[PDB]
Amino acid sequence: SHHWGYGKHNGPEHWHKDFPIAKGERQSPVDIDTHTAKYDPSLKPLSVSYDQATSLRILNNGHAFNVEFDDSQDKAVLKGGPLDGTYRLIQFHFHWGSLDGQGSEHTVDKKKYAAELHLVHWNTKYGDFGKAVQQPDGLAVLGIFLKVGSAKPGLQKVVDVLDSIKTKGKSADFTNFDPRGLLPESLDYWTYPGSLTTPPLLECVTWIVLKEPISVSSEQVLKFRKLNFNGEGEPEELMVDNWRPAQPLKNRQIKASFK
Ligand SMILES: CC(=O)/C(=C/c1cccs1)C(=O)Nc1ccc(S(N)(=O)=O)cc1
Ligand SMILES: [Cl-]
Ligand SMILES: [Zn+2]
Repeated sequence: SHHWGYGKHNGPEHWHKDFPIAKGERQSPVDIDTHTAKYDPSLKPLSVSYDQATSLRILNNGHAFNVEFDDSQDKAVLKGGPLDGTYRLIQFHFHWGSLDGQGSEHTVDKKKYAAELHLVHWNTKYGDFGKAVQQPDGLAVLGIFLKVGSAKPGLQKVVDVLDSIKTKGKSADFTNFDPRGLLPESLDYWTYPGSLTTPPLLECVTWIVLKEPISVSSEQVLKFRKLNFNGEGEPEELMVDNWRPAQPLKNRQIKASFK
């Protein structure tokens, strides 16, 4: 079994030894250079259809926390933009920092945000998530930057349950959560082909990164930083800086949905 994490001893600089694809041709995240991303008129409109989303549970997995959805039917889907066909929402999670000047995985002209939200979707033509991650177009991850300012009211139900999943392996019931409350006003985005940003680092993701960040309060992100990487009863290791740094772009072009 693997023992990867975000520390000096097991952090992103080490991952390549158990996961050689870490040094691959389409790794994530990347720096988005706004002055070399080109507007693409071929991109179709982005369609976020979360009206029927059914959240079930929230889990501390020792790396982040996942809010899990019922993906047994097309209840919450992402379509359009660069995507062919229908991608089903399975979970969302965040990456965040020890301080407000770091935490995001993607950067914008080398700017790091306080955190980044990932809404993870799988291509329904592959029938299940485990099959989809074996395909170069298997997943679509919608990435949203968080900056510290005004509170995000639609985030507070997540903040308030974190006390109940402090340590690795803890879960709580988390029904009737509406992920539409986490979106910014604008769906303007950048898109590029990439990877999972954690082991197993599979090159199966179409990244869609929204240009407009959402604002959350200092108090909201301080509550993320009280989570633990460790299990119950173990020495406390605060769950902070669970982000992978920007990886080489190599032979890829980032496309913008907007002028
Ligand atoms: C157990 C579990 O949670 C997962 C299992 C998998 C099993 C096989 C491939 S993944 C999973 O979904 N991993 C994941 C999802 C999104 C991102 S990211 N930061 O690129 O959005 C990173 C990791
Ligand atoms: Cl900004
Ligand atoms: Zn992620």
